Amino acid sequence: FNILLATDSYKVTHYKQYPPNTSKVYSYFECREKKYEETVFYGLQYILNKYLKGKVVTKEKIQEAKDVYKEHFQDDVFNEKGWNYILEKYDGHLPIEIKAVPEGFVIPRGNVLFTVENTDPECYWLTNWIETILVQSWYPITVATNSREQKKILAKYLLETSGNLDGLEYKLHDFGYRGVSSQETAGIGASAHLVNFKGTDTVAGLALIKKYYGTKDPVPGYSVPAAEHSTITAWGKDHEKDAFEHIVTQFSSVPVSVVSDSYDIYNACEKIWGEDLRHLIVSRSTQAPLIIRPDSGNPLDTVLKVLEILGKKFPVTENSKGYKLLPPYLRVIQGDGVDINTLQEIVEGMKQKMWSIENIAFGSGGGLLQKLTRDLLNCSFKCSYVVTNGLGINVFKDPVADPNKRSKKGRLSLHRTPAGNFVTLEEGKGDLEEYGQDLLHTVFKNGKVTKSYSFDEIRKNAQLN
Amino acid sequence: FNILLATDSYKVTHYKQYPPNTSKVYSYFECREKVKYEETVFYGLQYILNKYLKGKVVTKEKIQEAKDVYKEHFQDDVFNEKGWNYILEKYDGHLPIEIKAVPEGFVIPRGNVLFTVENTDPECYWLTNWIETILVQSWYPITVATNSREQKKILAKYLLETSGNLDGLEYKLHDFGYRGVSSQETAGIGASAHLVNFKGTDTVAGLALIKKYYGTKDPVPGYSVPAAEHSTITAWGKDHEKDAFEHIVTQFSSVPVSVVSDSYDIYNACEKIWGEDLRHLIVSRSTQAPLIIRPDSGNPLDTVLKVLEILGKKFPVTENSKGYKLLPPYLRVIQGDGVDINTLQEIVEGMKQKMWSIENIAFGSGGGLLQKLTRDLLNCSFKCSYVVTNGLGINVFKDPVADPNKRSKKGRLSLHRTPAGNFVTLEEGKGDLEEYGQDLLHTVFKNGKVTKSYSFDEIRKNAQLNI
Ligand SMILES: C[C@@H]1CC(=O)N(C2CCOCC2)N=C1c1ccc(NC(=O)N2Cc3ccncc3C2)cc1
Ligand SMILES: C[C@@H]1CC(=O)N(C2CCOCC2)N=C1c1ccc(NC(=O)N2Cc3ccncc3C2)cc1
Repeated sequence: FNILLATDSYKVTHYKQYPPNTSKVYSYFECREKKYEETVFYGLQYILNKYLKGKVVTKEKIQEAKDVYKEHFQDDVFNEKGWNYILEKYDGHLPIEIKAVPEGFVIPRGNVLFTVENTDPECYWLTNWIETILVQSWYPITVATNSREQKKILAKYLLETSGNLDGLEYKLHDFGYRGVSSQETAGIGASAHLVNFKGTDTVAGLALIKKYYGTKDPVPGYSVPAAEHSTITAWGKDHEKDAFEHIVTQFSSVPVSVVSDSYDIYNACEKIWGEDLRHLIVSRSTQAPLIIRPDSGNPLDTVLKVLEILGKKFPVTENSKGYKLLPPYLRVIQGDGVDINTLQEIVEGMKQKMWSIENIAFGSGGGLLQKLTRDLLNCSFKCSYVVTNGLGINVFKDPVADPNKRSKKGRLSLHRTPAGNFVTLEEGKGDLEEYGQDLLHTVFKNGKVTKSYSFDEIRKNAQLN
Repeated sequence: FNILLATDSYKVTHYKQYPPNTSKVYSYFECREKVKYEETVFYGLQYILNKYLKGKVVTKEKIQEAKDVYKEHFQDDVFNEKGWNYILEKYDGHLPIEIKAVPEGFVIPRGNVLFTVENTDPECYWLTNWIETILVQSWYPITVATNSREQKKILAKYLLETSGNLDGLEYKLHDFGYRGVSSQETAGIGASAHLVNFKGTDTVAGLALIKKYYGTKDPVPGYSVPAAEHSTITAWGKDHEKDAFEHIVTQFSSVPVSVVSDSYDIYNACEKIWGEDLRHLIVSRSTQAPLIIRPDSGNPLDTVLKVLEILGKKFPVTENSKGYKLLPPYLRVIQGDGVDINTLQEIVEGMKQKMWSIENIAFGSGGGLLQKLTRDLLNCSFKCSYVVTNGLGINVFKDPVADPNKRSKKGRLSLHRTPAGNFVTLEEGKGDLEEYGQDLLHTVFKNGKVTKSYSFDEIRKNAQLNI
């Protein structure tokens, strides 16, 4: 990895475009305000450690970048001297100071989340060089936020239909490993989901958390044995029952998920699970349920019909809230077509049919880790303050046709209001001590990580009310 | 990187689930059949084969790590240590797998086999689908390359209709997506996939990926020019926008320069700053070094049309041989906000209805080009179609009652040209009848070795448009 090659091309040319005698460029990140009213701040620590800290500039990395940019631009516009300055003066450590809200913090839209500034006047150009790498923090923020919004929906309907939150942290399982754009993305996104839940198939998330954050537990997320279409269909179309019997017998004393829609989900539920193999299901322990997995058709209609079938083949109870509950050896997971909208539709449709949310879990792949963009929370990095000829000026954009893109002015700070909410003060007004101390902390300075959070602290910060 | 930790957790348990006495699992990848996206660019497998699958990928230390992690993750011992140990001792940790694939850059209709995977040692029946997770990530380069090519087709059609040729087509869609993707690795992969179709990119990560895994005869596969951002304009102060514009076009007076012009008022900047105060610095520029005015907010169509209306009243407009208006060659526009395949179509159609040549415009696309895409868009999918159990081959498949679109193919597969020059996927080993020409799938990986490679230049040639 070469930080000289990890920016937008046009930023290679920005050192020639700032006003003459600019000593300071100060920039900030927010989730701009215009429904996702509050964001989980997560993922900066990964970027600081993997890409920004320590000796990130070498002679060899400068020469590589020079040679690439000469061909890319068909011109010699690369700031070799500026990068050489960093190498010679700071042994290739970035003269940058980053301040940030603590990881796992849940902050309303339109607040400063981190600030960046150069600590050496020669390095005014470096603040926005690193915009591109720091702005990728959009992805872990957005995955963590959207996963937390789904947790709130599951909390609401579980509480209403059961009277408690038992099992909440296992109700949304990450299926997204194959559905993301890269190995690196898999680890980052899986880690962000694990801020809110404990259930994952995206193995890449475990090593990221252990290396960059840390937990008291041996692992931050868990799984159970489960079938796929290849392990049922390999038995032959006339042997689906044989495949089911073998799998639940092999995994007789742990939970096991069995995809049941290879040929006919309703037949598999009513006749195979509900008659032919029923004797192998009703004998299982509460710690080792069969989890029936549909994987096709309209997600709500399919869940409701699977539950109607099982309720007629298995002994159903009525819990203390008046909702129907399968026996504890039998559960359903809907792992197809699940995103925040269909999850809401399913739990609402289950509640209207008097089915406890105790009965159901969700798996989500592309919905959870891939079908998300930087536009969803308007994640954005902007210059708000410069010093030119020794005078500080408040800088901002304010496009005539889009007031939502107006950016904040001057030196920023994050404060508690007298009612306990968050406010971002602009124009250096934090320095009036009318709202108490800045809630941002220095997390990076001059090539060193100066403040960090365990994954356990982050989960506690990200908790639901 | 540890291939034993690079699968879906549940695949760790599949070796206990297949039928006993299974010697072979054969699986295939397609972009299942139902902007229709009728044809896909096959691109990106060679990256995965070289970075993750080839050579000694199993060691004692990787087996023990995986065992230790899975013990805690499952709260249970279920990991196939014996099976992984077998690969280490028998093959020096090289995967006993054969992958056959259509050549990279090939443009194939939906619902065709694009690659197959099978074990070459009967002990390793479980390994075929272990690597499903890593191989199915090929959805991303296929989908970026396909969606970028579908945008090239729209640009080609409107450029040809409004100008009578395709000059500059390979620079009309610029990759702005480095900050808008989910990781560094994704930036390189996605940027490389766009460069199959175009030559302009700011996503620098794409260049090193292509040089290391594919290679070009050119020194670099993609190019850029100087451009402003809001920080380099707004740093001058709100009353000095004109001073920022003047300094930037003067610094970059002999190359193309893109200047974001919407910091405060895009329409004032076009009419009064570029169109009056700094007009003398624009009309003096060479055809090889235009000013490129960049709006970046508002309704993308409305803003492009109004910018062109303003510039056409301040600068000498010609009418080309097709009857479309054309700015002078020292002045162009780039719309780089809110661009995806739908808004690109809307803008060029709106420009054509207002009699503006597509020669006047270029597009930048970030999240639309590299991020706002899922594995669902082309139904990219890997499925088992053939097993051997007690020495007898059986054709296998799924066919869910409530969704016929998820039916999978049966048996040993091959891809052929039809007598009319289309493509057909033969099932149930019927390729062996040789009623069609040669199978188009070639062995690209066997027993830990990459057996066939494509240059980036071959890939671009295979992915060309018809015209
Ligand atoms: C959601 C239920 C409920 C539940 O409480 N658990 C916990 C998980 C922690 O250990 C004790 C049981 N696991 C569950 C569960 C876990 C994994 C699976 N896996 C699953 O169906 N698949 C893995 C996977 C990955 C990618 N595509 C499809 C699938 C199918 C299914 C149910
Ligand atoms: C599309 C026009 C037309 C065109 O023919 N070119 C080619 C490119 C190859 O070299 C000669 C000129 N470049 C163009 C161009 C290149 C880069 C830019 N860059 C740009 O506006 N920005 C880079 C970038 C990245 C991330 N977010 C925003 C921006 C803004 C704009 C126009």
